[PDB]
Amino acid sequence: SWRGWNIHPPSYPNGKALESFAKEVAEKTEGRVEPKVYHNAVLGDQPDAIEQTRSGALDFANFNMGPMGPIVPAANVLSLPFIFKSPDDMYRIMDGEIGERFADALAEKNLIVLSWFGSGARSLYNTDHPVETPDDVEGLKVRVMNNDLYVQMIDEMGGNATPMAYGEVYQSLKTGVIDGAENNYPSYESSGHYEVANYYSLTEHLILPECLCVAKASWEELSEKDRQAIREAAEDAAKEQRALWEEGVQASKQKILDAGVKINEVDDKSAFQAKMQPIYDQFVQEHPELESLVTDIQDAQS
Ligand SMILES: O=C(O)[C@H]1O[C@@H](O)[C@H](O)[C@@H](O)[C@@H]1O
Repeated sequence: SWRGWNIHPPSYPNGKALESFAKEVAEKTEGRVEPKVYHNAVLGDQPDAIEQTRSGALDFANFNMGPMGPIVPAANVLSLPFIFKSPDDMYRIMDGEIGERFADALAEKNLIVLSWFGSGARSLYNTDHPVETPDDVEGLKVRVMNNDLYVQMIDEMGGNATPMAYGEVYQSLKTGVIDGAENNYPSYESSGHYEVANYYSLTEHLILPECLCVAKASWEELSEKDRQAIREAAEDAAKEQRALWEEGVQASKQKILDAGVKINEVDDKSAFQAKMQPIYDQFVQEHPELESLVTDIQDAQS
């Protein structure tokens, strides 16, 4: 018996892929390993679940790499704004040697990465006006996930930020406690945020991988043959997740458009990116040992 964690609903692309993984694992191990996925963060918010998985209280999970940054230093590289040019670049990079360096870093903190899920690009949405240039972010209080890099990101754009659990964002928008947040289409849609924050502006400022990972303790207990089988199941599940993801993005977009959401491309994404320089400079000064990881990712997209 394995318990697994997903923050999203069962029908979200990630949810479907995880159920496929769970089935394939049970089938390939002849019932020796029987994973059960707990969706909707039933077993805790993301930071607490990461903790429970490191200690082996939870057996597997789909984590966004953003919240992984405060736990695994190398993972913070993935939260540098605009580090990836597109999700396709991110997939190519994460499926190759650079992705292995991230897996190595997570393993040191007791998480065994089996495959990488996509989460598109995250963009700003708010209740007040289209964002066309960085100066339009002035005056907006924007929710971010709990990584200091995201507060720095919003601050450099011109606004102000506040870290908050995903589950709380909807009501916080409804009550006016925050003016906006940022995410991909499927989250913006499935969470209901689009019902309150009607302006979605395509900053596409973060392209965050997500892992499908196992507690090191749970991993080590297995036979060698079952590890090989579960690794295969995870790879198949990620392939499925990425296919479901593309469809899901288009379906979510059409739904929010039909609902009257105002979507705008920004004037010039490079103007937002240029403002991020101090973030990169400070990062590589703090972490000289991670500088070559930053430059290797940048260089791999020329
Ligand atoms: O903004 C957030 O908290 C959420 O964003 C979504 O894109 C991620 O898939 C989910 O893991 C995060 O919890």
